[PDB]
Amino acid sequence: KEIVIASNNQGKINDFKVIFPDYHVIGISELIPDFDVEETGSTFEENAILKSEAAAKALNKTVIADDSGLEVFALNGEPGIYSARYAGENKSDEANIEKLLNKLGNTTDRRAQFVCVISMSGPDMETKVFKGTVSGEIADGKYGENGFGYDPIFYVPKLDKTMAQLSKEQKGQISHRRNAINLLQAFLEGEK
Amino acid sequence: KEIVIASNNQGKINDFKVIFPDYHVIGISELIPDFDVEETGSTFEENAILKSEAAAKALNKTVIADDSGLEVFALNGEPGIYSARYAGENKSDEANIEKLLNKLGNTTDRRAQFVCVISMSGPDMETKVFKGTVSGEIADGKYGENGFGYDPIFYVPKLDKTMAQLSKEQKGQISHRRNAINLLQAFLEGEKNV
Repeated sequence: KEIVIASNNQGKINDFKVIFPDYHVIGISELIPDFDVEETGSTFEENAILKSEAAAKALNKTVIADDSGLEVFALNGEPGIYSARYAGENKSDEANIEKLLNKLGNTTDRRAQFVCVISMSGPDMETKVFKGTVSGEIADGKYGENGFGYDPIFYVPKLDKTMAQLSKEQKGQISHRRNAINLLQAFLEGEK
Repeated sequence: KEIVIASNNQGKINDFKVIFPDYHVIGISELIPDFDVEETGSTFEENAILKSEAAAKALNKTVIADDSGLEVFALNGEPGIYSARYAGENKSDEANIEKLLNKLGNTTDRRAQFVCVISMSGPDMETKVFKGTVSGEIADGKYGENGFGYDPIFYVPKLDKTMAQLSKEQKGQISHRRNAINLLQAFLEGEKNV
C-alpha cells in the first residue's frame, strides 16, 4: 500500500502518484526529515542505489530514488554525476551551460546523452535499476525557453529542436526520464 | 531456460540470440517450419499479437512474436507496417531498399525511425505487448553488410554508422528490438514477486 520517494521534489512525487495509484505515495521528508545521503558513487546508478537503499534499510519500506545528468562524449562524460553543480556549488544552470559551452567550444563532435537511472529498493526484494537515455548534440549556444538545466543547449536531431524548444508534454514523450519510468512501469505491471 | 519466438525471420532470431545470451532461443522454424500467419493487422501491435497468439494456441506454450518496421518522416511513415513487403510479396530486402531509396531521391530531411513491437502470449496470461524505437536517418546508399532488412541504409547519428555497420553485439545494445525487449525483461523481473 505504501511507497516512498527519496526526493524533495513535489513534481516527481506527484508524478509517482499516478504510476502508484494503487499505492500511498509518500515523500521521504515525511519519514526522515533530515534525510542526507553522501553520494559517494561514480555513476548515476551507484548514487541512485545509495539513496534508495539508505532509506529502505532504515525504514523497512519500499523506496524509489533517481539520479540524472548530461554526458558529453568529447568531454569524457562530463558533467556526468556533477551535472547540477558543474560550474560551482550555487548550482546555476546558466553558469553550468557557460562552463560546458566554453570547455567544448570549437569541437566538432558534439554528441551527448541525458541519462536517468531509477532505483527501487525494499525488504522483500533485491534492489532494481531502470535506466533511460535520450541522445542528442550540444548546440552552438542557448536555444529555447522551456525546461531547465541544459535543455537550452541539448539539440534533439529527431525533432530538430533543443529540449528547451519542446513543450513539457513533448519533453515527456522522449526524455531519458520517461524512458526510465517506462521500464519501471513494465516491472510494476509485471507483478500482476 | 527457453524462449520460443514466433518469427520466420532468421535475422530477427539472430538478434534475439544476442539479446538473450542466457536463454536457449528457439525460433518457430524449428517447431513449425511452415508457420504462416496472415498479417491482417493495421498496426505493428496487431500483427505481433496475431503471430504470438497463433503460435501459443497451437503449441500450448508461452511464446513471443515480433512485428517491426521503418517509418520515414518525409514519406509520412512509409513503409510502416508494409516494411517487410514494401517492394512486393516476394519480400526481397534488396528490392525494398531500392524502392525506399528511389522514393527519397533528392529529399534532404531523411529522418526515420525503427519500430519494434514484441507481444507475449501464453495459455495462462492475457497477451501483453511492448514497444521499442530507435531514431536515425536514411543514408544515401548501402553501408556495411551485417544485420538484415533496412539495416544497410539506416544511419545512426549517435554512432556515426549504419545499423549494418555495427557488430551483432553493438546492434544489440541500441536497436529498437533491444529497447522493446528491455521492457519485456523488466516485466518478467516484475513477475518474480517484485
